[PDB]
Amino acid sequence: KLPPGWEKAMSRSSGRVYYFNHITNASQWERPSGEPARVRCSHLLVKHSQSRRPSSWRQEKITRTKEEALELINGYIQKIKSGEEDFESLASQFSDCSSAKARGDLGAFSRGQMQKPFEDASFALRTGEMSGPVFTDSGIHIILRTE
Ligand SMILES: CC(=O)c1cc[nH]n1
Ligand SMILES: CC(=O)c1cc[nH]n1
Ligand SMILES: CC(=O)c1cc[nH]n1
Ligand SMILES: CC(=O)c1cc[nH]n1
Repeated sequence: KLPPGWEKAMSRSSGRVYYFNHITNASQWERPSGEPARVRCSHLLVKHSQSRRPSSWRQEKITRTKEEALELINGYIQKIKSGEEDFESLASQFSDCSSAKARGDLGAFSRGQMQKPFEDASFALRTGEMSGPVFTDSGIHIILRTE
């Protein structure tokens, strides 16, 4: 029917169908468009107190809770989707991963190299698509597939 991971869902507030991807946590009103050995992705990471390494170039000690990190991620998604900001601009300014200095680019990778949730979300994205929140041992990510 739909591309991998995508399902129809019902909007509580509106009563209209929407589309949800349980691999990427993407959601959208529009029916999705239309696997490679490698993908290239950029990401924005928000760390929290339980991150594998709760420290970053932004903050020597990261003290926010997981719930606070998810709210930050949700806010960044809203700003990107509204057109207020672009993905890589927010990654350069606010990502807790050292890749922030390269607009969040992680380069190209195959299956079997990244943390599995990150990998699975990345390979279910099409070029130009963004994930919803992706949870790993590093923290909470949003992912942009660039190639
Ligand atoms: C160990 C734990 O609760 C957690 C939640 C996210 N990352 N780690
Ligand atoms: C799973 C996780 O990190 C989280 C934080 C808030 N809700 N869920
Ligand atoms: C460039 C950018 O912000 C974006 C978000 C989704 N796809 N691209
Ligand atoms: C393995 C690695 O560096 C990774 C996984 C998700 N993000 N970064």
